[PDB]
Amino acid sequence: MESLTLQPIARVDGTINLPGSKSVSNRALLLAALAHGKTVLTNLLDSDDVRHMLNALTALGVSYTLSADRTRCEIIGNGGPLHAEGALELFLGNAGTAMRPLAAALCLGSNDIVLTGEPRMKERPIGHLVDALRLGGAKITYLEQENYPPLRLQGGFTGGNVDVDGSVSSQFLTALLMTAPLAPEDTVIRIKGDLVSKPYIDITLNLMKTFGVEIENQHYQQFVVKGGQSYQSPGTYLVEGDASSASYFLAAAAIKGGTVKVTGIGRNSMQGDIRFADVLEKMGATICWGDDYISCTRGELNAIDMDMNHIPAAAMTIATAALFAKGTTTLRNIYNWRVKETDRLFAMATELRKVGAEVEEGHDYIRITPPEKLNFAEIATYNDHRMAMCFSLVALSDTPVTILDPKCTAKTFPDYFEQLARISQAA
Ligand SMILES: C[C@](O[C@@H]1CC(C(=O)O)=C[C@@H](OP(=O)(O)O)[C@H]1O)(OP(=O)(O)O)C(=O)O
Repeated sequence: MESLTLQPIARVDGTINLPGSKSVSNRALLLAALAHGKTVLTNLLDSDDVRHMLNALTALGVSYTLSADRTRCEIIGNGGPLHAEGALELFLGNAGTAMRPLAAALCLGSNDIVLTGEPRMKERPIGHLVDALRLGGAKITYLEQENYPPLRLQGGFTGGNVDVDGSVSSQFLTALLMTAPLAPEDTVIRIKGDLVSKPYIDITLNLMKTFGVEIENQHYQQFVVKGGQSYQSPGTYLVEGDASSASYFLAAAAIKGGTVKVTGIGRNSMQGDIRFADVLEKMGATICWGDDYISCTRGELNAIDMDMNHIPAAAMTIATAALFAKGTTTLRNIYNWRVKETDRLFAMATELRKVGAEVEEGHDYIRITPPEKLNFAEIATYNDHRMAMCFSLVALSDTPVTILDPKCTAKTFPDYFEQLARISQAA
Protein backbone atom coordinates (compact mmCIF):
# COMPACT_ATOMS: atom_id res chain seq x y z
CA MET A 1 0.00 0.00 0.00
CA GLU A 2 1.63 3.13 -1.36
CA SER A 3 0.92 6.48 0.35
CA LEU A 4 1.83 10.10 0.07
CA THR A 5 2.04 12.55 2.98
CA LEU A 6 1.29 16.20 2.27
CA GLN A 7 2.88 18.71 4.61
CA PRO A 8 0.88 21.83 5.59
CA ILE A 9 0.56 24.36 2.77
CA ALA A 10 0.74 27.93 3.99
CA ARG A 11 -0.70 29.62 0.92
CA VAL A 12 -1.64 28.75 -2.66
CA ASP A 13 -1.20 31.10 -5.59
CA GLY A 14 -0.49 30.64 -9.23
CA THR A 15 -1.63 29.37 -12.60
CA ILE A 16 -2.44 25.83 -13.62
CA ASN A 17 -2.86 24.86 -17.30
CA LEU A 18 -5.55 22.19 -16.96
CA PRO A 19 -5.26 18.64 -18.23
CA GLY A 20 -7.88 17.86 -20.92
CA SER A 21 -11.46 17.10 -19.98
CA LYS A 22 -12.09 13.37 -19.48
CA SER A 23 -15.77 13.73 -20.45
CA VAL A 24 -14.99 15.54 -23.67
CA SER A 25 -11.97 13.38 -24.47
CA ASN A 26 -13.75 10.02 -24.45
CA ARG A 27 -16.77 11.31 -26.37
CA ALA A 28 -14.49 12.88 -28.98
CA LEU A 29 -12.44 9.74 -29.41
CA LEU A 30 -15.48 7.50 -29.97
CA LEU A 31 -17.12 10.01 -32.35
CA ALA A 32 -13.81 10.42 -34.24
CA ALA A 33 -13.54 6.65 -34.56
CA LEU A 34 -17.07 6.37 -35.94
CA ALA A 35 -16.63 9.39 -38.24
CA HIS A 36 -15.49 9.70 -41.80
CA GLY A 37 -12.14 11.44 -42.22
CA LYS A 38 -9.16 12.21 -40.01
CA THR A 39 -9.72 14.03 -36.75
CA VAL A 40 -6.85 15.67 -34.94
CA LEU A 41 -7.64 16.13 -31.24
CA THR A 42 -5.44 18.47 -29.22
CA ASN A 43 -5.31 18.97 -25.44
CA LEU A 44 -6.57 15.38 -25.16
CA LEU A 45 -6.34 13.98 -21.61
CA ASP A 46 -3.80 11.28 -20.89
CA SER A 47 -5.34 9.32 -17.97
CA ASP A 48 -6.51 5.76 -17.29
CA ASP A 49 -10.03 6.40 -18.56
CA VAL A 50 -8.77 7.73 -21.89
CA ARG A 51 -6.13 5.03 -22.17
CA HIS A 52 -8.81 2.32 -21.83
CA MET A 53 -10.86 3.94 -24.63
CA LEU A 54 -7.70 4.18 -26.81
CA ASN A 55 -6.92 0.52 -26.15
CA ALA A 56 -10.48 -0.45 -27.03
CA LEU A 57 -10.28 1.47 -30.31
CA THR A 58 -6.94 -0.21 -31.10
CA ALA A 59 -8.55 -3.60 -30.39
CA LEU A 60 -11.48 -2.78 -32.66
CA GLY A 61 -9.09 -1.99 -35.51
CA VAL A 62 -9.11 1.79 -35.43
CA SER A 63 -5.85 3.45 -36.50
CA TYR A 64 -4.47 6.53 -34.70
CA THR A 65 -1.22 8.12 -33.59
CA LEU A 66 -0.37 9.97 -30.41
CA SER A 67 2.14 12.71 -29.71
CA ALA A 68 4.91 12.22 -27.14
CA ASP A 69 2.84 13.57 -24.32
CA ARG A 70 -0.26 11.76 -25.56
CA THR A 71 -2.27 14.97 -25.68
CA ARG A 72 -2.41 15.18 -29.50
CA CYS A 73 -4.16 12.35 -31.30
CA GLU A 74 -4.65 11.90 -35.03
CA ILE A 75 -7.50 9.43 -35.53
CA ILE A 76 -8.37 7.77 -38.86
CA GLY A 77 -12.16 7.50 -38.78
CA ASN A 78 -13.73 4.16 -39.55
CA GLY A 79 -16.56 5.84 -41.48
CA GLY A 80 -19.25 3.91 -39.71
CA PRO A 81 -20.02 1.50 -36.82
CA LEU A 82 -17.07 -0.32 -35.29
CA HIS A 83 -16.95 -4.11 -35.49
CA ALA A 84 -15.36 -7.24 -34.03
CA GLU A 85 -16.40 -10.85 -33.57
CA GLY A 86 -15.37 -13.89 -31.55
CA ALA A 87 -16.58 -12.40 -28.27
CA LEU A 88 -13.49 -10.13 -28.33
CA GLU A 89 -13.02 -8.85 -24.81
CA LEU A 90 -12.53 -5.11 -24.31
CA PHE A 91 -11.24 -4.30 -20.84
CA LEU A 92 -12.48 -0.85 -19.82
CA GLY A 93 -10.97 -0.31 -16.37
CA ASN A 94 -13.48 1.70 -14.34
CA ALA A 95 -14.27 4.16 -17.15
CA GLY A 96 -17.96 4.92 -17.32
CA THR A 97 -17.37 7.09 -20.37
CA ALA A 98 -15.96 4.08 -22.19
CA MET A 99 -18.29 1.36 -20.80
CA ARG A 100 -21.63 3.10 -21.21
CA PRO A 101 -20.99 4.64 -24.66
CA LEU A 102 -19.36 1.50 -26.15
CA ALA A 103 -22.13 -0.71 -24.71
CA ALA A 104 -24.59 1.22 -26.89
CA ALA A 105 -22.42 1.95 -29.92
CA LEU A 106 -21.29 -1.60 -30.41
CA CYS A 107 -24.94 -2.72 -30.68
CA LEU A 108 -25.00 -1.27 -34.25
CA GLY A 109 -25.03 -3.97 -36.91
CA SER A 110 -23.86 -7.43 -35.95
CA ASN A 111 -21.06 -7.94 -33.50
CA ASP A 112 -19.92 -10.35 -30.83
CA ILE A 113 -17.98 -8.40 -28.24
CA VAL A 114 -17.66 -8.61 -24.48
CA LEU A 115 -17.22 -5.51 -22.34
CA THR A 116 -15.70 -5.83 -18.90
CA GLY A 117 -13.47 -3.95 -16.49
CA GLU A 118 -12.12 -3.72 -12.97
CA PRO A 119 -14.03 -5.33 -10.11
CA ARG A 120 -15.73 -2.06 -9.15
CA MET A 121 -17.04 -1.66 -12.70
CA LYS A 122 -18.89 -4.94 -12.30
CA GLU A 123 -20.73 -3.19 -9.44
CA ARG A 124 -21.67 -0.01 -11.37
CA PRO A 125 -25.18 -0.23 -12.85
CA ILE A 126 -25.94 -0.46 -16.52
CA GLY A 127 -29.37 -2.08 -16.56
CA HIS A 128 -31.21 1.09 -17.56
CA LEU A 129 -29.07 1.33 -20.71
CA VAL A 130 -29.38 -2.35 -21.54
CA ASP A 131 -33.18 -2.13 -21.16
CA ALA A 132 -33.28 0.81 -23.61
CA LEU A 133 -30.94 -0.88 -26.15
CA ARG A 134 -33.06 -4.06 -26.08
CA LEU A 135 -36.23 -2.03 -26.78
CA GLY A 136 -34.43 -0.82 -29.91
CA GLY A 137 -33.55 -4.36 -30.94
CA ALA A 138 -30.16 -5.13 -29.43
CA LYS A 139 -29.19 -8.59 -28.20
CA ILE A 140 -27.27 -8.16 -24.91
CA THR A 141 -26.33 -10.80 -22.32
CA TYR A 142 -25.30 -10.25 -18.69
CA LEU A 143 -22.43 -12.63 -18.08
CA GLU A 144 -22.39 -12.16 -14.29
CA GLN A 145 -24.85 -10.13 -12.13
CA GLU A 146 -28.03 -9.01 -13.88
CA ASN A 147 -27.96 -5.22 -14.53
CA TYR A 148 -24.19 -4.96 -14.43
CA PRO A 149 -21.15 -5.48 -16.68
CA PRO A 150 -19.70 -7.66 -17.97
CA LEU A 151 -21.87 -7.70 -21.10
CA ARG A 152 -21.78 -9.79 -24.25
CA LEU A 153 -23.07 -7.66 -27.16
CA GLN A 154 -24.40 -9.38 -30.26
CA GLY A 155 -25.78 -6.44 -32.18
CA GLY A 156 -29.16 -5.60 -33.58
CA PHE A 157 -30.00 -2.10 -32.42
CA THR A 158 -32.06 -0.77 -35.35
CA GLY A 159 -33.88 2.16 -33.70
CA GLY A 160 -37.54 2.82 -32.95
CA ASN A 161 -39.33 3.85 -29.77
CA VAL A 162 -36.94 3.54 -26.84
CA ASP A 163 -37.63 4.47 -23.24
CA VAL A 164 -34.75 5.12 -20.92
CA ASP A 165 -34.55 5.71 -17.17
CA GLY A 166 -32.62 8.91 -16.41
CA SER A 167 -32.79 8.71 -12.63
CA VAL A 168 -29.46 6.97 -11.92
CA SER A 169 -26.98 8.13 -14.60
CA SER A 170 -27.07 10.57 -17.48
CA GLN A 171 -24.58 8.26 -19.21
CA PHE A 172 -27.23 5.87 -20.40
CA LEU A 173 -29.03 8.63 -22.35
CA THR A 174 -25.66 9.92 -23.54
CA ALA A 175 -24.79 6.50 -24.91
CA LEU A 176 -28.10 6.20 -26.73
CA LEU A 177 -27.80 9.71 -28.16
CA MET A 178 -24.38 9.02 -29.70
CA THR A 179 -25.50 5.69 -31.11
CA ALA A 180 -28.95 6.36 -32.54
CA PRO A 181 -27.94 8.60 -35.48
CA LEU A 182 -26.13 5.62 -37.07
CA ALA A 183 -29.02 3.19 -36.65
CA PRO A 184 -30.98 2.46 -39.86
CA GLU A 185 -34.35 3.55 -38.50
CA ASP A 186 -35.35 6.76 -36.73
CA THR A 187 -35.40 6.62 -32.92
CA VAL A 188 -37.55 8.41 -30.36
CA ILE A 189 -35.94 8.29 -26.94
CA ARG A 190 -38.39 8.94 -24.10
CA ILE A 191 -37.05 9.77 -20.60
CA LYS A 192 -39.11 7.86 -18.00
CA GLY A 193 -39.03 10.38 -15.21
CA ASP A 194 -36.25 12.42 -13.66
CA LEU A 195 -32.92 13.06 -15.32
CA VAL A 196 -29.89 13.48 -13.13
CA SER A 197 -26.61 15.05 -14.14
CA LYS A 198 -28.36 16.97 -16.92
CA PRO A 199 -25.36 19.11 -17.91
CA TYR A 200 -23.54 16.05 -19.21
CA ILE A 201 -26.26 15.63 -21.80
CA ASP A 202 -25.42 19.12 -23.11
CA ILE A 203 -21.80 18.04 -23.40
CA THR A 204 -22.93 15.02 -25.51
CA LEU A 205 -25.10 17.08 -27.82
CA ASN A 206 -22.35 19.68 -28.23
CA LEU A 207 -19.85 16.99 -29.29
CA MET A 208 -22.39 15.28 -31.61
CA LYS A 209 -23.00 18.62 -33.35
CA THR A 210 -19.27 19.19 -33.71
CA PHE A 211 -19.19 15.82 -35.48
CA GLY A 212 -22.01 16.68 -37.83
CA VAL A 213 -25.16 15.49 -36.15
CA GLU A 214 -28.08 17.32 -34.54
CA ILE A 215 -31.23 15.86 -33.02
CA GLU A 216 -34.52 17.20 -31.69
CA ASN A 217 -34.41 17.79 -27.93
CA GLN A 218 -37.94 18.19 -26.56
CA HIS A 219 -37.32 19.80 -23.12
CA TYR A 220 -35.09 16.85 -22.12
CA GLN A 221 -38.13 14.63 -21.80
CA GLN A 222 -37.85 13.20 -25.27
CA PHE A 223 -35.28 13.08 -28.03
CA VAL A 224 -36.11 12.58 -31.72
CA VAL A 225 -33.30 11.20 -33.80
CA LYS A 226 -33.16 10.62 -37.54
CA GLY A 227 -31.46 7.38 -38.48
CA GLY A 228 -29.08 6.76 -41.39
CA GLN A 229 -26.72 9.60 -40.53
CA SER A 230 -22.97 9.74 -40.51
CA TYR A 231 -20.49 11.45 -38.27
CA GLN A 232 -17.90 13.61 -40.03
CA SER A 233 -14.43 14.71 -38.92
CA PRO A 234 -14.37 18.35 -37.73
CA GLY A 235 -10.69 18.58 -38.81
CA THR A 236 -8.75 19.84 -35.74
CA TYR A 237 -10.68 19.89 -32.48
CA LEU A 238 -9.46 21.43 -29.21
CA VAL A 239 -10.48 19.49 -26.13
CA GLU A 240 -11.52 21.81 -23.22
CA GLY A 241 -9.47 21.69 -20.03
CA ASP A 242 -11.18 19.58 -17.35
CA ALA A 243 -13.52 21.68 -15.20
CA SER A 244 -13.91 18.86 -12.65
CA SER A 245 -10.12 18.70 -12.19
CA ALA A 246 -10.12 22.49 -11.95
CA SER A 247 -12.34 22.35 -8.86
CA TYR A 248 -9.53 21.31 -6.55
CA PHE A 249 -7.32 24.25 -7.43
CA LEU A 250 -10.07 26.85 -7.36
CA ALA A 251 -11.25 25.53 -3.95
CA ALA A 252 -7.62 25.59 -2.74
CA ALA A 253 -7.55 29.35 -3.38
CA ALA A 254 -10.90 29.87 -1.74
CA ILE A 255 -9.44 28.19 1.36
CA LYS A 256 -5.86 29.41 1.42
CA GLY A 257 -5.22 31.88 -1.40
CA GLY A 258 -3.92 33.90 -2.90
CA THR A 259 -5.31 33.79 -6.41
CA VAL A 260 -5.29 30.60 -8.42
CA LYS A 261 -6.03 30.80 -12.12
CA VAL A 262 -6.82 27.72 -14.18
CA THR A 263 -6.53 27.90 -17.94
CA GLY A 264 -8.18 25.84 -20.60
CA ILE A 265 -11.78 26.59 -19.53
CA GLY A 266 -13.63 29.88 -19.31
CA ARG A 267 -17.08 31.43 -19.44
CA ASN A 268 -18.00 29.74 -22.69
CA SER A 269 -17.17 26.17 -21.53
CA MET A 270 -19.63 23.44 -22.29
CA GLN A 271 -18.91 21.66 -18.97
CA GLY A 272 -21.42 21.89 -16.14
CA ASP A 273 -18.70 21.90 -13.54
CA ILE A 274 -17.63 25.45 -14.28
CA ARG A 275 -20.72 26.19 -12.13
CA PHE A 276 -18.59 25.01 -9.18
CA ALA A 277 -17.05 28.51 -9.30
CA ASP A 278 -20.51 29.95 -8.54
CA VAL A 279 -20.67 27.82 -5.38
CA LEU A 280 -17.29 29.14 -4.21
CA GLU A 281 -18.60 32.65 -4.89
CA LYS A 282 -21.70 31.89 -2.81
CA MET A 283 -19.41 30.75 0.03
CA GLY A 284 -17.51 34.01 -0.05
CA ALA A 285 -14.68 33.65 -2.52
CA THR A 286 -14.01 36.04 -5.42
CA ILE A 287 -14.20 34.62 -8.97
CA CYS A 288 -12.86 36.15 -12.21
CA TRP A 289 -13.92 34.85 -15.60
CA GLY A 290 -12.05 34.97 -18.86
CA ASP A 291 -12.41 33.50 -22.27
CA ASP A 292 -9.81 30.91 -21.47
CA TYR A 293 -9.44 31.03 -17.71
CA ILE A 294 -11.31 30.99 -14.42
CA SER A 295 -9.62 32.35 -11.32
CA CYS A 296 -10.48 32.26 -7.65
CA THR A 297 -9.18 34.60 -4.95
CA ARG A 298 -9.52 34.06 -1.23
CA GLY A 299 -12.30 36.07 0.42
CA GLU A 300 -14.07 34.27 3.21
CA LEU A 301 -15.70 30.87 3.44
CA ASN A 302 -19.22 30.35 4.79
CA ALA A 303 -21.21 27.12 4.88
CA ILE A 304 -23.92 26.55 2.27
CA ASP A 305 -26.97 24.30 1.83
CA MET A 306 -27.52 23.43 -1.82
CA ASP A 307 -28.88 20.83 -4.22
CA MET A 308 -25.75 19.70 -6.06
CA ASN A 309 -27.30 17.43 -8.66
CA HIS A 310 -26.00 19.59 -11.48
CA ILE A 311 -22.31 19.23 -10.44
CA PRO A 312 -22.02 15.78 -8.79
CA ALA A 313 -18.27 15.50 -9.41
CA ALA A 314 -17.13 18.95 -8.35
CA ALA A 315 -19.58 18.88 -5.45
CA MET A 316 -17.29 16.42 -3.68
CA THR A 317 -14.71 19.20 -3.54
CA ILE A 318 -17.15 21.34 -1.53
CA ALA A 319 -17.43 18.51 1.03
CA THR A 320 -13.74 18.88 2.03
CA ALA A 321 -13.70 22.65 1.47
CA ALA A 322 -16.55 22.67 4.05
CA LEU A 323 -13.96 21.70 6.67
CA PHE A 324 -12.69 25.27 6.44
CA ALA A 325 -16.04 27.07 6.25
CA LYS A 326 -17.97 28.84 8.99
CA GLY A 327 -21.09 26.81 9.83
CA THR A 328 -22.64 23.51 8.75
CA THR A 329 -22.65 22.61 5.06
CA THR A 330 -25.29 20.43 3.49
CA LEU A 331 -25.03 18.98 -0.05
CA ARG A 332 -28.30 17.56 -1.36
CA ASN A 333 -29.72 15.46 -4.18
CA ILE A 334 -26.55 13.53 -4.74
CA TYR A 335 -27.74 9.97 -4.49
CA ASN A 336 -25.72 8.73 -7.45
CA TRP A 337 -22.51 9.42 -5.58
CA ARG A 338 -23.33 5.89 -4.31
CA VAL A 339 -22.92 4.14 -7.64
CA LYS A 340 -19.71 5.61 -8.90
CA GLU A 341 -15.97 4.77 -8.44
CA THR A 342 -16.97 3.96 -4.86
CA ASP A 343 -20.04 4.72 -2.75
CA ARG A 344 -18.91 8.33 -2.34
CA LEU A 345 -21.45 9.27 0.31
CA PHE A 346 -20.20 6.47 2.56
CA ALA A 347 -16.57 7.14 1.70
CA MET A 348 -16.75 10.92 2.09
CA ALA A 349 -18.55 10.69 5.41
CA THR A 350 -16.15 8.08 6.77
CA GLU A 351 -13.00 9.95 5.80
CA LEU A 352 -14.30 13.38 6.86
CA ARG A 353 -14.94 12.08 10.37
CA LYS A 354 -11.34 10.89 10.54
CA VAL A 355 -10.01 14.45 10.41
CA GLY A 356 -12.50 15.61 13.05
CA ALA A 357 -15.77 16.63 11.38
CA GLU A 358 -19.18 15.63 12.70
CA VAL A 359 -20.98 14.22 9.66
CA GLU A 360 -24.50 13.03 8.91
CA GLU A 361 -24.44 10.60 6.01
CA GLY A 362 -27.91 11.01 4.51
CA HIS A 363 -29.32 8.61 2.03
CA ASP A 364 -28.86 11.16 -0.76
CA TYR A 365 -27.23 14.11 1.02
CA ILE A 366 -24.39 14.83 3.41
CA ARG A 367 -24.28 17.34 6.29
CA ILE A 368 -20.88 18.46 7.55
CA THR A 369 -20.02 20.35 10.74
CA PRO A 370 -16.32 21.22 10.85
CA PRO A 371 -14.18 20.75 13.94
CA GLU A 372 -12.51 23.71 15.66
CA LYS A 373 -9.26 22.29 14.38
CA LEU A 374 -8.39 19.39 12.12
CA ASN A 375 -6.37 16.40 13.22
CA PHE A 376 -4.06 14.13 11.30
CA ALA A 377 -5.54 11.14 9.50
CA GLU A 378 -4.40 8.49 7.05
CA ILE A 379 -7.09 8.79 4.35
CA ALA A 380 -8.44 5.71 2.56
CA THR A 381 -9.17 6.45 -1.10
CA TYR A 382 -11.39 3.58 -2.27
CA ASN A 383 -9.73 3.37 -5.70
CA ASP A 384 -11.38 6.72 -6.35
CA HIS A 385 -9.29 9.53 -7.87
CA ARG A 386 -11.66 12.09 -6.37
CA MET A 387 -11.28 10.93 -2.77
CA ALA A 388 -7.53 11.46 -3.12
CA MET A 389 -7.91 14.88 -4.72
CA CYS A 390 -10.60 16.07 -2.35
CA PHE A 391 -8.67 15.10 0.73
CA SER A 392 -5.47 16.69 -0.51
CA LEU A 393 -7.18 19.95 0.61
CA VAL A 394 -6.87 18.90 4.26
CA ALA A 395 -3.20 20.04 4.04
CA LEU A 396 -4.28 23.71 3.56
CA SER A 397 -4.33 23.78 7.38
CA ASP A 398 -1.96 23.29 10.27
CA THR A 399 -1.93 19.52 9.90
CA PRO A 400 -0.27 17.21 7.42
CA VAL A 401 -2.45 14.48 5.88
CA THR A 402 -1.47 11.07 4.53
CA ILE A 403 -3.27 9.91 1.38
CA LEU A 404 -3.30 6.16 0.68
CA ASP A 405 -2.84 4.93 -2.93
CA PRO A 406 -2.16 8.42 -4.34
CA LYS A 407 -1.76 6.99 -7.83
CA CYS A 408 -5.49 6.41 -7.96
CA THR A 409 -5.70 10.03 -9.18
CA ALA A 410 -4.53 8.63 -12.56
CA LYS A 411 -8.10 7.77 -13.44
CA THR A 412 -8.42 11.39 -14.62
CA PHE A 413 -5.35 13.28 -13.46
CA PRO A 414 -2.03 11.46 -13.24
CA ASP A 415 -0.08 14.65 -12.42
CA TYR A 416 -2.46 15.92 -9.74
CA PHE A 417 -0.01 16.15 -6.86
CA GLU A 418 2.76 17.81 -8.82
CA GLN A 419 0.19 20.39 -10.04
CA LEU A 420 -1.08 21.05 -6.46
CA ALA A 421 2.60 21.43 -5.45
CA ARG A 422 3.15 23.96 -8.23
CA ILE A 423 0.68 26.41 -6.62
CA SER A 424 1.65 25.49 -2.99
CA GLN A 425 3.74 28.25 -1.40
CA ALA A 426 5.51 28.32 1.91
CA ALA A 427 5.13 32.02 2.41
C1 LIG B 1 -18.29 9.54 -12.10
C2 LIG B 1 -17.26 10.20 -13.06
O1 LIG B 1 -17.79 11.19 -13.95
C3 LIG B 1 -19.03 11.06 -14.66
C4 LIG B 1 -18.80 11.49 -16.16
C5 LIG B 1 -20.02 11.80 -16.95
C6 LIG B 1 -19.91 11.94 -18.44
O2 LIG B 1 -20.88 11.63 -19.11
O3 LIG B 1 -18.87 12.34 -18.86
C7 LIG B 1 -21.29 12.00 -16.36
C8 LIG B 1 -21.41 11.89 -14.84
O4 LIG B 1 -22.03 10.58 -14.50
P1 LIG B 1 -23.55 10.43 -14.03
O5 LIG B 1 -24.47 10.87 -15.20
O6 LIG B 1 -23.68 8.92 -13.76
O7 LIG B 1 -23.69 11.36 -12.76
C9 LIG B 1 -20.03 12.08 -14.11
O8 LIG B 1 -20.24 11.89 -12.70
O9 LIG B 1 -16.62 9.04 -13.78
P2 LIG B 1 -17.12 7.91 -14.90
O10 LIG B 1 -16.77 8.48 -16.25
O11 LIG B 1 -16.36 6.59 -14.66
O12 LIG B 1 -18.65 7.65 -14.74
C10 LIG B 1 -16.18 10.87 -12.26
O13 LIG B 1 -15.17 11.08 -12.99
O14 LIG B 1 -16.29 11.22 -11.07
